[PDB]
Amino acid sequence: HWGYGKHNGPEHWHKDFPIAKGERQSPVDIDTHTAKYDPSLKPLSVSYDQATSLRILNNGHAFNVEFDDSQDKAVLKGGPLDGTYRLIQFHFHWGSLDGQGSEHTVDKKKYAAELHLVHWNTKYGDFGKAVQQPDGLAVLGIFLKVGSAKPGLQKVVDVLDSIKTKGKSADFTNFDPRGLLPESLDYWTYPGSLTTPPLLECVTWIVLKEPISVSSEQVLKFRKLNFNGEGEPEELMVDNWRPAQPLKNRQIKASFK
Ligand SMILES: NS(=O)(=O)c1ccc(-c2cnc(C(=O)N3CCOCC3)o2)s1
Ligand SMILES: [Zn+2]
Repeated sequence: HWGYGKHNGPEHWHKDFPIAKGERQSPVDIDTHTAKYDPSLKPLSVSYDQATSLRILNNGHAFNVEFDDSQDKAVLKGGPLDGTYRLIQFHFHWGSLDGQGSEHTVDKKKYAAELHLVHWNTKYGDFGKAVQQPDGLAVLGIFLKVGSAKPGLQKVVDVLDSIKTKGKSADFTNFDPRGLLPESLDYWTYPGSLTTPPLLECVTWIVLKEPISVSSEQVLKFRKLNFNGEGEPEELMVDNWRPAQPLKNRQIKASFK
């Protein structure tokens, strides 16, 4: 019953999920002047060359491109992380308009969308166990702005017709997530949470400073998705983002001077 409407949206989540008001909630505003460069942060290691995508799913909140995470095939390492985190899925959050849509903000600036590459700590055996741990997940966040098209996003865009409504899925093999990365891997990092219910406080957030550009046509196709199931009243899947939450007792660290 939670969602993003006037009656079930982020302001309501705390009633079913009291951790919504917790001590390490995401997303947050990234105050670029207050984030501290941390020279002890390792370079980030993104190893996606062996990635195996399987499926794309409209889950009624966003769409997930899911990966085979039954072996170490696509991993995130280094940066603030100890150990090996395996890619399980990626998805996006986006707006009804180019001026909003991202979950994280940068000096209060909202981007048109935000990509989340979700990884789980292999020390915990599977995703389900990992989300119960303070260091269970690493989500790589990448901002999208509207400008030139992102060629590597287009295979995703073109399959969206086939998963228009909640619960629809489609085969989605041989998609290469390296096509969605910016040039630079400079990042901010802080400890936080899933940004949707159950809002578990299990994520090390790694948010890239460099946005990717997508075209107006690409983002328009995101906005044609539906929150509803087939044969239900059409509600466009837009504004599926949670706003910035209080930073509280946390420091955001920068990987770069
Ligand atoms: N916006 S976010 O913070 O990146 C995020 C919010 C919720 C996520 C979630 C929950 N379950 C999964 C998942 O991929 N699985 C694993 C178990 O639940 C169903 C499928 O992802 S990922
Ligand atoms: Zn997300």
